[PDB]
Amino acid sequence: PPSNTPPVKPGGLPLLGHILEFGKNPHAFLMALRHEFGDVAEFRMFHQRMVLLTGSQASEAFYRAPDEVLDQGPAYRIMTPIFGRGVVFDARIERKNQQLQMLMPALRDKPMRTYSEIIVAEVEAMLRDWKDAGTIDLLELTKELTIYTSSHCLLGAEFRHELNTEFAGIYRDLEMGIQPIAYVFPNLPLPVFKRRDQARVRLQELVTQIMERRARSQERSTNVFQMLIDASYDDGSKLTPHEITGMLIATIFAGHHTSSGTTAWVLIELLRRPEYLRRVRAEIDALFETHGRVTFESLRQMPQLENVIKEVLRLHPPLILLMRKVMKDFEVQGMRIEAGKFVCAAPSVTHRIPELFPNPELFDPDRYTPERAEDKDLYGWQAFGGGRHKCSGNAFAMFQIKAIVCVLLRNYEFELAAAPESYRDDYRKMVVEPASPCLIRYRRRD
Ligand code: HEM
Repeated sequence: PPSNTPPVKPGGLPLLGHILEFGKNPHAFLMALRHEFGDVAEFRMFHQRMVLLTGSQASEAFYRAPDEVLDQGPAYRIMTPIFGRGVVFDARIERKNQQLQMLMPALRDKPMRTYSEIIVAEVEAMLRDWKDAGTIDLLELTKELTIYTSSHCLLGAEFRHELNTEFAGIYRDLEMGIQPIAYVFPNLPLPVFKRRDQARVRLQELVTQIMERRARSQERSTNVFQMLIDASYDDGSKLTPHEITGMLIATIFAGHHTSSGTTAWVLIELLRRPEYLRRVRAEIDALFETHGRVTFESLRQMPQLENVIKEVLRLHPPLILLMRKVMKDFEVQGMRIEAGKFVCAAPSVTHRIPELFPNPELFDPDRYTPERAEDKDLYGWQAFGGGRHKCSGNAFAMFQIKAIVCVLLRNYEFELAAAPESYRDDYRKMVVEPASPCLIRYRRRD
């Protein structure tokens, strides 16, 4: 007599499964799915069967699964042309995991103090252009700021200066090549696709030249690029330009809209909540009488602003569907999920479970005080996912976001240009961010 399996939601369309109801609003869909069917709930995108894993226990089984059980490969087939064949998430488990392990130390610890200064510098620089007052699209601001700081830190000064223009064009041409038909199709050829391919080729060209020029010279800059040059596999072999190029692109895509979206939300949430705006300004102003400048050591200790970021990430996790292929029958909360099926964690859903986050719809940074529960379940809060494939860039992200917010708020008053309740997540975007017309006003402080 066969074994307990997850409940399946009624079918919808025979060609399409539930994808149309899903695509309408993905957060609503997944919220409804869990509400009706619980922690482990099956639906079907097209032919494929997805099982939504929400709550502490189901989340745990997801993040703690071996790579042999849950494969993250097929999430990113859309990206494989951008990243490169046989490059991270297109490589074989062992080679993949070494490449990821090369990134980890490039994004924490030793280079973090340099990264801080670069980020602060870049924001200071952009602010000098600014009029005494005006009206900006906040999401355009944070997207610029994040790509300038990202690229300076991950790629190096060359890409901010000499290769500024060219890289800009390359990035959008790579960006544009993220079409959903690419994921759906094994397919690759189209007009926008050769533009995507030409851009990858040009970037690898530019990476190769810079390896050689840095080597011809003796400059030893601090960026992920440099550290990937200086890295090696366990057998002593080196990364190729193909591999360095893919790994750097993956890192920039990983961090760009995620950061920029989160930064935008931190400002919006503060701007519609004066009590927290006051707490954060107080902290920032205190920093400046304590350090006199934004410093790596000062960024490490900003509890009020950390806690705001954490709560913004609870209520606005920029990645809302983390997908895996099941490669081996595995069992979650006494139900069996067969190989061939897919399985996905849903931050935006699990973050809104009352038993984990009392009064889930309320914005409350004080959830994360030592008195109150933050990590106490390490698979509740999961904006950076979890387990072996937790965000590498989470420390980088936190410093970047803190740095940007300090400098902006220290120098500039802001206010929303539209009704507070009108700023909403656009759940239709591949990386969830605030809805695109997102106007804000500014005025030099004092
Ligand atoms: C600021 C908000 C950020 C959020 C919410 C975020 C969230 C995530 C999540 C949820 C994953 C795991 C996806 C999965 O398990 O399927 C992930 C992976 C990753 N993130 Fe981020 N990220 C952010 C910023 C960044 C930044 C700034 C970088 C790099 C500069 C970065 C680099 C990465 C990398 C390399 C991975 C892959 C980890 C692996 O699979 O081993 N992230 N991120």
